[PDB]
Amino acid sequence: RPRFSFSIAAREGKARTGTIEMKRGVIRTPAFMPVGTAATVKALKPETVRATGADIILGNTYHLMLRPGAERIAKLGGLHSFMGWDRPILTDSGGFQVMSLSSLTKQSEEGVTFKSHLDGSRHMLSPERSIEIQHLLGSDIVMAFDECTPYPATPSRAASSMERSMRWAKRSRDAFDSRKEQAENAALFGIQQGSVFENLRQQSADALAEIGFDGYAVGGLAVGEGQDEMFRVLDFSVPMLPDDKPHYLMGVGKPDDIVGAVERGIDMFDCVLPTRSGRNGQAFTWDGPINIRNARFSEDLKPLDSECHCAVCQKWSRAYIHHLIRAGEILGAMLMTEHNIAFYQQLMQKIRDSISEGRFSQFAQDFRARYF
Amino acid sequence: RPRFSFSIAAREGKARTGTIEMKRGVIRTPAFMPVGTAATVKALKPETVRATGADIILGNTYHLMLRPGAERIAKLGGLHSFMGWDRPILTDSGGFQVMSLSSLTKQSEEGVTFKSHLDGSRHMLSPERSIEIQHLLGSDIVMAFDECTPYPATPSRAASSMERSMRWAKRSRDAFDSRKEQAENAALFGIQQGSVFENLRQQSADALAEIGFDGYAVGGLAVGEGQDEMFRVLDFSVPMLPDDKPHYLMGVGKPDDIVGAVERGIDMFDCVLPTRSGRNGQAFTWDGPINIRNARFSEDLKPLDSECHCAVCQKWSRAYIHHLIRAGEILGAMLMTEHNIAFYQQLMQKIRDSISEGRFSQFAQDFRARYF
Ligand SMILES: NCc1c[nH]c2nc(N)[nH]c(=O)c12
Ligand SMILES: NCc1c[nH]c2nc(N)[nH]c(=O)c12
Ligand SMILES: [Zn+2]
Ligand SMILES: [Zn+2]
Repeated sequence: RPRFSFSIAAREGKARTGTIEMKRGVIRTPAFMPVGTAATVKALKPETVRATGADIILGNTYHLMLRPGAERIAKLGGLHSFMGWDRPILTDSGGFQVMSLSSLTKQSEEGVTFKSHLDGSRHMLSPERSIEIQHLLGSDIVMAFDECTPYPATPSRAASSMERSMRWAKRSRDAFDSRKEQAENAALFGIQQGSVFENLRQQSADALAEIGFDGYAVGGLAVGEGQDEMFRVLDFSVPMLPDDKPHYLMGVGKPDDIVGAVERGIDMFDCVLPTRSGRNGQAFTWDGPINIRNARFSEDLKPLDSECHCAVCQKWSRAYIHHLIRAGEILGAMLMTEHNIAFYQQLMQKIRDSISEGRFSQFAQDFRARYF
Repeated sequence: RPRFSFSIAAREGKARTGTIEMKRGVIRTPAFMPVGTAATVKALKPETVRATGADIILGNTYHLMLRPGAERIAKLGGLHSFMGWDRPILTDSGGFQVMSLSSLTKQSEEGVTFKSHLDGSRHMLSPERSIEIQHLLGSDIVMAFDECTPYPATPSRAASSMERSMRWAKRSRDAFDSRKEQAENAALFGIQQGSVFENLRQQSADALAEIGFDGYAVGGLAVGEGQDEMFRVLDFSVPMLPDDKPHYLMGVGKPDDIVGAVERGIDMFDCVLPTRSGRNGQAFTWDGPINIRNARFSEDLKPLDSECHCAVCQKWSRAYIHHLIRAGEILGAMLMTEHNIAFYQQLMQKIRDSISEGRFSQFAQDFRARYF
């Protein structure tokens, strides 16, 4: 396979379906990427993640650089070897997590300095260090280092942040290109910023296209603006990005959000919703999510979802999983997580098929009618 | 297969190897039974438990009667269906846990009354209720309800407890036999008591044989007397039990303890050591246990154990598992537990093979030399 090749096989309105070919494997789009926070997709062996249908997973740079550490992972052979996942891995730049998980952060045009939330160590993340860490991890899809804009944001602040992000996009591109091994085996995605302002989104899109990237992400959304507003911004923002490259909506994972985003041209997604929901006890079903801890499921012999083809729904009852979660058993988390990730992958598969068959619109309608 | 059939294929000194045939499957002896506390073997799917080589698992009656509840499990189809394990399951009588986990216990000749450690509910366990609960769970090997003797124990108290236990053994036998379905499909094991006193162990053994059981367990050991003393008691106690029936040493699981117990005629074992050790971070190896959290393993690329054939040692490094455990990741527990249970099963397999080949003595010697 090539270093990177995105091909669109079918379209319906703004929706697209196709594949991204990379050295470590093929990625079917629209794609949902399970999140592997600390070199592990919570409660699942990599083979199980693959069994659900995942083609690629996401790795958090912020978390990994803190522990076990980027250099350490490199010395151990890279992230793939370390965690046992041999297919593509997309790594975020770490910027977002730094501004929401660490403390005593010091921002400047050079980058950001912060103290770990684990202990009291300091770090100086920048476009160059972020790209370097992603190289050390052996990431397949590298994200440019940006400065995220909090919501709500004033035009002035959003412009300043977006402008700095574009300068950082150029620095990220050059850093990536200067490292022969990385430039020849990995791909680089740029991130569009600009908050909810159309003119800023346009300037960002133009700056990113001018530099040139393998893929373009829509950053700065799903940060508190609500679906209505998010959809409104996607309406004019996605068309601004190069049509022949993947469109990645970062941090978006609610089923309905995904369907709406695909309807607006998005090709890639990632979110902890699936996995985290395996904590409180939320299980996704085509009839909407259910909280398995609820007493009504204590003697329910049916599977989590009546149609789901995952191993969990083939072998265990809601009653059993209900018991497991209420008892705080690890198997409870393992089963809930496997089911939720499988559910998301089945959602993506139904989306890909409907688009390829020119019936995505009807699928979106039918999906919403039953899910709500 | 028959309801119950124990056959000894080979012997070496007091050691024996063979099989127990039951409706749900064949059990190779000496056997180690993973413990499924709350209807789950901590952090493992039943298929994974089977993959390690386990032929049978143990279920805790005390825990199950508290939650989800015996009657509820019965209504849901039995424990096997509930948790997804279709092979034999041995259930303890619950007596031991009641005297070590619950509170405000009230003991009498009728049974014991206690309050759950989960909430403040009350329960009245007795020989009849214990047998009934084990029936409701659908247990294959039912344990008689006894009164365990704390260590150390005076001759007088040990005799009184042993005497009450034998009266309870008779009540357990009659309860079991009165329930046609259970008597025709399950097996009943009696439990020898008597603390560390030879004369009491003899009286207990005689009383149990007089009543007649499918198997005989040596209870009251591994409660603080130390291996030396435990071995001394086993020396004279095991020979007192019927030679043609299985000998079960309850609550014994340290590798060396198992080897020594088999050398003294024990055929079955169970202990949480394997699973619990997957918490603190203790991994078993032929060179002795190691604490994976130790800094020396941070960049160790070797598997947990150099010879182990388990899936964990085939795919992940000590370095990775070290990271997982120190990060509190669920996958850490899953991998450590799978490895430890696999290790125990490999230990049992090496024991069975060496006995069948008349070289168990040499194996015990070689095992100890390297393990210590
Ligand atoms: N939903 C926004 C978001 C999630 N993760 C992100 N990571 C980066 N670098 N930038 C972003 O805007 C985001
Ligand atoms: N190691 C002693 C022991 C563990 N579990 C037990 N359960 C019962 N009923 N009796 C016992 O003596 C024991
Ligand atoms: Zn499912
Ligand atoms: Zn192993």
